[PDB]
Amino acid sequence: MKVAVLPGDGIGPEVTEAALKVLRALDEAEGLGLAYEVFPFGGAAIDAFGEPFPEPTRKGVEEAEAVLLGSVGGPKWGTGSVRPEQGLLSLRKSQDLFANLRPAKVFPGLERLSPLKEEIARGVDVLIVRELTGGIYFGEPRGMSEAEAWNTERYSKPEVERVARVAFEAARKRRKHVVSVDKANVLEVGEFWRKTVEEVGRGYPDVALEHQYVDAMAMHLVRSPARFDVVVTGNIFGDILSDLASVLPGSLGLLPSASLGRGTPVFEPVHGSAPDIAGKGIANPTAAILSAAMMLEHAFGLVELARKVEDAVAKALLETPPPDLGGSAGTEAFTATVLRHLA
Amino acid sequence: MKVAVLPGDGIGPEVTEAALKVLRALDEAEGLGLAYEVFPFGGAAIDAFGEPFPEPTRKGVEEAEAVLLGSVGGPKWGTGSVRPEQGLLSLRKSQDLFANLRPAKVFPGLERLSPLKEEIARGVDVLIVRELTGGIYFGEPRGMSEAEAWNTERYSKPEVERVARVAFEAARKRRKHVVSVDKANVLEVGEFWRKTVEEVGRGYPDVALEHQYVDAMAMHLVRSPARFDVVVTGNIFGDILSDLASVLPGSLGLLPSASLGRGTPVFEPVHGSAPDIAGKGIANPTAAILSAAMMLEHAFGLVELARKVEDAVAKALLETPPPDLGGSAGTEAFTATVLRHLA
Repeated sequence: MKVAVLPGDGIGPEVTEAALKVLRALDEAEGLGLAYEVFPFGGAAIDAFGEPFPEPTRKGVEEAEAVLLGSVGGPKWGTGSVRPEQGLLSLRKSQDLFANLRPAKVFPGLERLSPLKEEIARGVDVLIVRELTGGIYFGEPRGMSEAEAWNTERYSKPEVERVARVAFEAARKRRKHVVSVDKANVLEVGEFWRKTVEEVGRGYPDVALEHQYVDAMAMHLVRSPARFDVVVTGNIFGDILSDLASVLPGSLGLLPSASLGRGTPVFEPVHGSAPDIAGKGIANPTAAILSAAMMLEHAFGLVELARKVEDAVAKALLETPPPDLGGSAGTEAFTATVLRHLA
Repeated sequence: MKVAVLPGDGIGPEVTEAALKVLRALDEAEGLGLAYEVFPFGGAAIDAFGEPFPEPTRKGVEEAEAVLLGSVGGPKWGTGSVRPEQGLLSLRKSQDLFANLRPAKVFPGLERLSPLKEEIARGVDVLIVRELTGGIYFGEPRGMSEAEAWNTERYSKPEVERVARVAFEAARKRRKHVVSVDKANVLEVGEFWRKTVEEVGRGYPDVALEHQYVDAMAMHLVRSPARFDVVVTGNIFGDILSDLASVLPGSLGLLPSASLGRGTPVFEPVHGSAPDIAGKGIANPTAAILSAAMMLEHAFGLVELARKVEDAVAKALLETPPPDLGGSAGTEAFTATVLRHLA
């Protein structure tokens, strides 16, 4: 289990270490053969090397089986050419990560934080898989003039095929149900997407496949989000649907995410670097611990342990809620109870 | 007040008449000079004339100042070339209706029907204005092959200008706040849309204008929908955002809609024809009465009376809820109390 750790800026070092404390505990208990090394990334890298993704780090992520990312960014680098964020872009490109996984889960007992009535928020555990490299965001031709502007939603068979496969594989480890979202009833691209996913699906007889229009899906995620498992769609649709789903739990700080592709996969919390809270303790490590769980599941296929970590933090959230959840548990405090439920 | 009434199929004649009872009551009380004529439309027209939008009806809507539409469709015409729905298409095209208005309002006391927690559902009263004729749905070039498929999101200055103006005019009659939604941070079309609406806005100093990304807007409509008034966006974004907003009240049957443009405006309930309920009474006329209110407001500028009708049905909903709201008030019963609060 060769893991490249990139703590990053602000609260990154603190939350990342909390994840490591959980990973080390599991390693003792199960002998996972964990081997990790921490590398400079983000603003810290700019300040120490001049660039956000220095040579030693690039080589380090390339030699690893997975990447545990902290957080990047800060007002100190809101000026200049070299921005901490280009580091994310370079990391993603260097490994050809083409799929973005964003889970939205309403942990039992925490239905009160959801914008939805508790009856409907209960049981939500959906995973949005978004195509990251193609679509209208990168399509040609594109342009603008005084009189008009245009952008192209384009997709080739291979692009749809690969993202679809990660959705199916992801589904096998969950509740084996996938819903591909398109706009097949009006757009050629939609029809193309649908028929391609229907074809790819033939090789996964153990997983159920359903199709939905993006407009209907927007309604479903608000009326009955609990009925879904894995959702796969294009770049722009995945962007919109990911954000919509992200508000379901009622606290962005609890969200982890992952980017899968041809190279080393990346796991990272969704929240920002929160530099004014750095070093005080208090930072909520939930998202980073949940990213570690995502790593165990997607990078190593250790689904059972990932679920073990998940239940652990679920209990911890009710038991010693972090400040951001109206509680007073500090970073170490919260992690301690997670560890206690991991025994 | 020359109104063309097109009752349509199923429950259309019943709900439409209920709206007429409200309009006639106001006419007596305020002397609006109401003059309406009913024409054949939809399946009834196919059965009586062979087409859903017969000559006498086309001439009738052309001579009128507004159209009150009932409902169209039914299993009897799910076969054949001539479908009741092409009638909607022809109507819309004949009058060059380029903007679709879809309100989502959570009537006080009915927060319990919303999928959202009552604290957040309370006070929702948003109007989505969607561009209907352009965008990716009709953009060129478009196509599909064995290897790829493409569709173009294209917009010319005039298209953005007209839809934007209806949003501003609509806003003046409400809370004078407009939020234009785009994808300006990634797409040329988004940037073009934004700069065009910012320019058009200069001629409406009395209305506040704000801009939002579609992905952020999806979150806002679920986390804090009560903070919006008028929302204007492109075809596809408006489609998605209209449906998302439509689930906010928790009952599609209460929703009215309107299509504005160069010709005679169309007002119609969002719900279907519900043919198995036809003639029994029981049909909820709320959406049709609210369409009549939309007519008063948008076609005749009688904002004060529209609000008067709105408050009337709001009270009626709490007082004698229709069956679809767990009550037992039939069509005539519900209308009677609406009329009583209109005095």
